[PDB]
Formats: sequence, structure tokens, C-alpha cells
Amino acid sequence: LTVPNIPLNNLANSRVPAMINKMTVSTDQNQVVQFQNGRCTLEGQLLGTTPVSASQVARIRGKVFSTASGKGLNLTELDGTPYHAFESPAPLGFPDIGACDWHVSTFKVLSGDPMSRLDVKQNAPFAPHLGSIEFTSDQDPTGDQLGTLAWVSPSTSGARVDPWKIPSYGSTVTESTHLAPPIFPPGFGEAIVYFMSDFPIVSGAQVPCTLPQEFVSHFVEQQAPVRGEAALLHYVDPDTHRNLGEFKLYPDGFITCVPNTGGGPQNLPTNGVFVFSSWVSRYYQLKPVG
Amino acid sequence: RQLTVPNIPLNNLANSRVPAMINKMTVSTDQNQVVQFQNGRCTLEGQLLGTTPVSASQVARIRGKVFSTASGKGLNLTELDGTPYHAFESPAPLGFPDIGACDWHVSTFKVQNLSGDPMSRLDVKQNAPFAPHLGSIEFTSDQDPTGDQLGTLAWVSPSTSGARVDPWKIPSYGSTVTESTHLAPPIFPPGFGEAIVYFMSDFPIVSGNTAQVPCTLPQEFVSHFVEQQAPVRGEAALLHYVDPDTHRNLGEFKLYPDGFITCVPNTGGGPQNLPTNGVFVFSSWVSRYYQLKPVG
Repeated sequence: LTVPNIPLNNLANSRVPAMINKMTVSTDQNQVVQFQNGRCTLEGQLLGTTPVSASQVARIRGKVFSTASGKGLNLTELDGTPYHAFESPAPLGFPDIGACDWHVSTFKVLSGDPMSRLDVKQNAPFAPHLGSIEFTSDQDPTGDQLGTLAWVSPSTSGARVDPWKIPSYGSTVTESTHLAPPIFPPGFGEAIVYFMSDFPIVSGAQVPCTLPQEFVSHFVEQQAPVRGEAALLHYVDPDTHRNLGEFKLYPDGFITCVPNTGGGPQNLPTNGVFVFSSWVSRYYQLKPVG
Repeated sequence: RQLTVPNIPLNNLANSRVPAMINKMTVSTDQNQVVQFQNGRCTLEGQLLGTTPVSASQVARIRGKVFSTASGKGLNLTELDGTPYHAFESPAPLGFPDIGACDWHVSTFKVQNLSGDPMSRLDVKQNAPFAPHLGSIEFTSDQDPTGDQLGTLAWVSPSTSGARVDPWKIPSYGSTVTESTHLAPPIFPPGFGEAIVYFMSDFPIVSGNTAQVPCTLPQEFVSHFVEQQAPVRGEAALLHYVDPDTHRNLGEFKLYPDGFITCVPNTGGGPQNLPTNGVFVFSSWVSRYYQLKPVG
């Protein structure tokens, strides 16, 4: 088993198109999240809407159609192939930043200004599982539009954006839908490690994810057999080669540490490299970090 | 120890010159065309060249501090993590776009307690003040960007009215003609009927012959080589492009130590005629001289 031989600051966020700039633990270490991007088992099984490449993360593609009040998108996959409402929550790569307005910069798959900003609300017509969303735009997009989440803002005036939330994918979502399951803190002083990125959030501050995107592609590419209850990783300074801290990587595809009280992995340098050390039991005690 | 290439199908690989996903391969219409892309460049041993960064989310991005002159605005460039850019051995900060001889339109945000519209579109001309190697560029904008701006190339357009964008060109990174900008070297088609394989992505190019951008290595190939640091054990690495369901070899390709891929295209055709869901797989080390079976 290996993990990417790449320093943390050269790893991409799996929920927004941005580069990780620190690790942290949640203020409430019992907080449960249910991110739909950045989800992949250690054996290489993608979960939720998680795609393989960093350039598929938080992107939308679809055909413009007429809706009672304006225009909307009939969604496709990002490669333009049809999106059929099935097991997944939405097309692969579809953004998972919940409970906020999205602003998505798209182009028609040119003369003049080719870009349209699609302003998308997560209200009643927001139905990504069924394959459609609505938008308003100050431009006039038509046809096959492909684009990327550019920024997010509050759903209503006075509200704040919480990028730790996920969307509601629609009324057509049932128990048969393949939503990635919650990530539960596994107990005994361990805390989930969140990888944070700067991103434009109006009235907000950083966007968390639970796996750097290159970890996802690594697991998919490798299809490695899981040979223990957790993978013990060391976070190594690539210049001095010193071991800076112990982490556990769990088969369901998330990472934990034991944060020192009043600290944690947010106090480690952000240029270290994770390195697989050994397979360990589920209750293997970690040395506290940070 | 042993060289491999990514077990990832073509359609799941990212472009190394724009933030986009590869949707086909092709060869150049002039098969003797020499290119000198500065992104997507990495040796098989894992040595990054030019401005090439490691992650797909560093590709064609710009960061810097806004400054004002008497006549206008510019960015004093930094690396993408905000640390200082020092002119030393590289054309520009890592990840800096390399689409030459055109206007750029770069969408940035202030890295700030945001209110209102946080985005600025920076319109950048590749004229005299375009001096990324020395660390600054000028821009105009219909918005009001200040401070530490970070963003991504959004689209490109002609330098002058009536001109076209040619995304096969690279910028002139220097302010004077004899400024050493430390470019990654040119890539020549290497003989034996071989043609360089270009990986194409859809991208908004206003007034280009097509709205596509070529690159010479998928971004995940670059990061793979950086991670592996594998020794080169022959003059070229023979690859097969394989159907991931039937495991059939759809064609032979050569991967060269300097970090590019070739094939021998059938006349009037080439890898543009292959399926786009195949996976490249290392087969063996072969002599520079190894004659490939034609494809497509």
C-alpha cells in the first residue's frame, strides 16, 4: 500500500478547485460530516459524486432549456455523455457545497465574451439527482455549457455560508440512492483530519475536505488490497526527513490523528509528505500531534 | 524502482496546460512541427521542467499583489501558495499559463472578508510590460481588484483585432530579447516515422482555429513521474494503449526520457482515431530505434 509521495501543499482539494493549504480538526471533535466529493475507499471504490481527477472537482455541464421563469440546465456528465438519474447523487464531479447560492462560470462547448456566470439557488427547482437545476444569469448562455464553481454566497440575506454542509440532491432521492455515508469520528481521542483550502465564500472561511484529490486518484489507480483495520501513516518533513506525526488512514477512506489539547495538525508545517508505514489494528493508539 | 504510467483511462486525465479534462489524442498536421510548451513538462525520472507544477489544480493559475502605476495596474507575482517568486531558474512562477501570443482573461479573488461579487477578471496583454520572468505583469480590469489576488486562466482571445489565437505557441517571458528565461527545451519529433502525441482539451479560445488546447503529457502522468522518481533503464519506454474491459492492445506508443509520447500514425489518420477510454500501460524498455507499429 502507498499514499501519494507529494507534499501537502502540492495536493488539491477534493471539494473545490483549489490547493490544500492546511490541515485541521473540527472544533467539536464529535462532529459528523457527509461530504459527497473526496470520497473513496482505500481499495479504490469511488463514493458519492467523487470523480478521479482534480479537474473534475466541483464542475457542472448541461444543456440550457426554458423554465417557467427563465432558464435551467438539463445536466450531463462532464464529458458530455448523458447523465441518467440512477445510483449516484448527481453527475460525477457535481459540487457538494450545501445550503448556499452557487456562482458557476461556464462556456459554450467563439466570439466576444465566451463566459456566462450561472447563479444557482438550492431551492425547490434544485434537483441534481433527477438531472436538472435552474439559474439566473446576467449573460445569455445557450446550448451545451461546461463550467466550474467560481464562488459561493448566502442563500438568503443575513444568512452565512457553512461549507461543511452538503446539498439536498432532490425529492427523487431514496434509500436506493448512492450517497456516500457519514464519516463518524471513531472514538478514543481520535479526530478526523480535514484538509482546508482558501476559496471565495461571501460572508464566510475555508473549504474542508476529507481526502486530498490525489489520494482519491491514487486509490482508484492502485486498487490495493486492504490488509489491516487501518493504515498507519507518518507525515514526514521532505527536507530534513524527520517524522513529524502519526495518522491513521481508514479503509472507508478518511484520516484521523490524536490532536494535542489546544492544538492539532493545524500546528504542523504544510509541506510534509504522508508515507505509509504499516498496517495496524482499529484501536492502535496514536502519538498525539501538534 | 520500476517505471509505470498511471492506471487511469484517457478520459479521466487532466490537461497540463489548461484546467480541463483530456477528450482526445491527435498528431500535428505538420508532423515536423516543433513545440516548446512550458507546462506539462517532466522527465521520466521525475524532474519537473519549465513552469510545470505537480497538481492539476495549479495548472494555468496566477497569484500576485496588485500595484498601481501612474498609467495603470499590475501584479507583482508570487508563487501560487503566496510565497515570494524569485527569478532564478524558471520562466515564471510554477503553474503560470503558457498559452503564447494572445490576451489572457484570468478570474481572480482576494485571498479577505468577502462581500458583494468577489471576482475580478484580469485582462492581460502579452506586450512590453508582460515580464513574468522578472516577476510582474500588467492588467486592466472592469472590476476593482486589490491586494493578494489568486485565480485561474478563464479564456483567451487575440492580441489585436483580426488576429487569431494559436495555442501551440508559448509566451515570451522576458522583458528584453536577451533575458535568460530558462525555458524547458524544444520537443522535436524524434525520427523513425514518429509523431508527437498531443492530448487535447476543449477550452474557450476566442478566434482560434478550434476551441482546443494541446499538451504533451497528461497532468497525472507528470505527478506520477514526480512521485515515483524511477530510474530510466532504456532509451525509450514502450507503452501499450489498452481497452480496459477486453485488455486488448489498441496500439504501441513510445515514452521518451525527456518526457513526451510518440506514435507512428497511419497516413491520413493517427491516435485521433482510437477510442478515448483506453489506458496506457508500460510494456518494456526499448532502443531509441525501436520501430513502432502504425496506429489509427
